[PDB]
Amino acid sequence: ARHLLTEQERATMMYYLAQYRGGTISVEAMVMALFELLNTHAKFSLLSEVRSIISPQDLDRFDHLVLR
Amino acid sequence: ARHLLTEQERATMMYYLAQYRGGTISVEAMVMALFELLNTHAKFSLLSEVRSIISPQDLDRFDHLVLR
Repeated sequence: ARHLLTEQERATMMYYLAQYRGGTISVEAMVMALFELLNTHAKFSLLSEVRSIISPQDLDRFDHLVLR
Repeated sequence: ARHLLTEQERATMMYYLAQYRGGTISVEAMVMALFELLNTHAKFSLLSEVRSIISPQDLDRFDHLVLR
């Protein structure tokens, strides 16, 4: 599950690192793409893991804050 | 090394989750603190791991973009 999530994001990181090392994208473009990727990982871990210990009356507030 | 980094951040996450579940902090305050924590983890992984495959002429540009 999480390892399959990790593998998909590492394959995406590698796609951007390869474009960078191949000289098709700039270092700035590459760093911004990695940050976008890591931000999606952060939001997804909060929704799939941290959410489990949130009190039921706060579940709606938590989901909107995490996604927005 | 990385496991000692992981343990320190998990102890910080637990501090905020405990304050939340104890009712001392709001769900919003807790989510914003977790996001700050995860953002520092993202920036630190880019500087300690991704940096290793950056071309030497881009190392200065990479460090400033990651930190700023």
